[PDB]
Amino acid sequence: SLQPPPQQLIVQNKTIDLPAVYQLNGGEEANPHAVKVLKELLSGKQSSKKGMLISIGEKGDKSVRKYSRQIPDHKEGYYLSVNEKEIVLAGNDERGTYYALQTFAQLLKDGKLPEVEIKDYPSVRYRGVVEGFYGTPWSHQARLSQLKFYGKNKMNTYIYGPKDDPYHSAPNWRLPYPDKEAAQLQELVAVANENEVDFVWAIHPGQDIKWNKEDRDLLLAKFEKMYQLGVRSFAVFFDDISGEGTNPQKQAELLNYIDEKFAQVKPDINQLVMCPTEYNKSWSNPNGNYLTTLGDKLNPSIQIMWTGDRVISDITRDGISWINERIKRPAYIWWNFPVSDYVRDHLLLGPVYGNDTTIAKEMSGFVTNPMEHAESSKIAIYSVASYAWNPAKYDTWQTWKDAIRTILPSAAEELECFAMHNSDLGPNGHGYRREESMDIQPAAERFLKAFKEGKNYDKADFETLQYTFERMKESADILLMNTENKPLIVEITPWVHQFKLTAEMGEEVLKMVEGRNESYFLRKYNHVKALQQQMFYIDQTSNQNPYQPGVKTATRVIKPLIDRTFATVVKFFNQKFNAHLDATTDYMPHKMLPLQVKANRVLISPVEIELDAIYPGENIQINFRLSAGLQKAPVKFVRFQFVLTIEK
Ligand SMILES: CCNC1=N[C@@H]2[C@@H](O)[C@H](O)[C@@H](CO)O[C@@H]2S1
Ligand SMILES: [N+]
Repeated sequence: SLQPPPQQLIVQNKTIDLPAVYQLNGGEEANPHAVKVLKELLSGKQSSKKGMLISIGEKGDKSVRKYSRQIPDHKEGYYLSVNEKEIVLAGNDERGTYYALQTFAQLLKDGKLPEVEIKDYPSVRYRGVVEGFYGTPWSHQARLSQLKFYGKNKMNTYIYGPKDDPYHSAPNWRLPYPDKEAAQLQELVAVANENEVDFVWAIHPGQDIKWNKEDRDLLLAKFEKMYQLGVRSFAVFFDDISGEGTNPQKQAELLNYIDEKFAQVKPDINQLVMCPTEYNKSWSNPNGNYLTTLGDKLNPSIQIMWTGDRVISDITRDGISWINERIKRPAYIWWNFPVSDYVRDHLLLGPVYGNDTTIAKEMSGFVTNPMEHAESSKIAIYSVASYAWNPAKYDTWQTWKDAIRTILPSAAEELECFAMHNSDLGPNGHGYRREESMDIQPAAERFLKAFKEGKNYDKADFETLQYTFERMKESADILLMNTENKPLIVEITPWVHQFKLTAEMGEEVLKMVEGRNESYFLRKYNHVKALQQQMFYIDQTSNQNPYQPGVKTATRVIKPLIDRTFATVVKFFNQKFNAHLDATTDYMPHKMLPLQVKANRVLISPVEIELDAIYPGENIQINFRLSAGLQKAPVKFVRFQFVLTIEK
């Protein structure tokens, strides 16, 4: 499975061996980045004036003069040919030659190559990643990894703009990077250049920018410092701000100044990009002058970013026609998936889908805003690279599978199992959801429908669920121990623990449904209770961020089914045995609508609360915004949002 799939491919059902002895033609005149790749592939072999001809070069090179007609007349285009007599790797331009090589590397398997002819080129001009999320910025080693991933997948763009980098956003956007951070950035650029990726350095000055000379010069002085570190594409971001910095006329004037006094004055600047304050349709004023002012006043070479009809949305024909009419150019898409910075307790490891596959002509660029989990984001990133290169041939599920097998070949099926039950976002203020656990959803649905109704469930459905839980535990245990991609395993570990606990709880609950006798039922019930407590422990100790602390997994279908089945069987047991077992499904150590614990807060889900111990009280916040600082007073009982903060 070639990824991205090429525009045109003709395969002969013949394979040839990779020439053990070969004549290379054009090694001295082709893209050195492409030639490096080729010479690594041809490692172990040796060249001569004998052997298979291999021709590498860009249109215009002597090496590829016979193939000039077959080379696509497109930026980043290439012609690739393999037959018994010779190999051709001919780019329309230097980056095209590199992309030819990236396709060639995927064709090569077990020292053999298929007989193929390929004509290829991207449908979207700029394709890549914006590191543009709130939360812990990717680590240096993670970025190094990413840039290499992008080159392999023909993504040409890496926009650097972590909202939490103080030298990117306010107030320190004015300050040059300290020496250590500067030397790292410089290495990120060298690496990007070697992989044919434009490193795009963004700045985010809008929250405290003054529309005066001092700040304009400070901004240009910063761009200059970044240029000295080797940066050659630049962006100015005005997203998620208030106040003077939201002025569309001043924004355009600043971007035009940067364009005229800096971008068009240097010998070798490439992209100049801005993101607006009104960056999706819902946050745009139909009756306001913001987007029309930007569209009219911004110089036509400047790109304008857009997230769709909502902050989190997929791109539609009608959606993009709507933006393009106002900005008078094709939107450069900022796609908010798999970014999880507003559902920080979820991993979003599902396929990439939802974007119209017929609108390449209506976009200048397509970039994904990913999770703070860099390795985990590669599933979506690989799929986005495939989508933006050849949207006409984009295959959601095949590309997801390909990505997983690329990222974790040693445990691909186990990562598939984990990813397919870790795709949805749960309820959220952005209203964006993804499908999850689709395969078992019917069997789950019928089981619970019947079971809740004294109608007898299908045996095959009970077995499907059983099989699912078994497969979940195998996957969790194997992923935990996997050392092929240690950084990936580190990222997902807390969710993996939680996913295993979930599957164990599922199995125990199914044993309760079968329930041979009263004694056995009670043992399974007590085990479930202890498993609930364990999941609570994980949720309270892992991923304790300020915003959505903890660890949620398999939330759309599997956990609800388990929880509901549990409540149901406990109800039936209590009826049958005149008992009073507690049917509640989430462990809660405090007593009182469910209570919840978030960090050092104890809250009622929006009379009297009794904590498991005496704590120093911090304050209470009630909203029917009422508040009272508790001054460290010892508290166990509180009687009257409804949130209690304690020292913990
Ligand atoms: C032109 C779009 N700019 C945007 N800025 C914010 C980002 O930093 C967040 O990561 C994203 C998802 O929460 O939400 C918005 S979209
Ligand atoms: N060349």
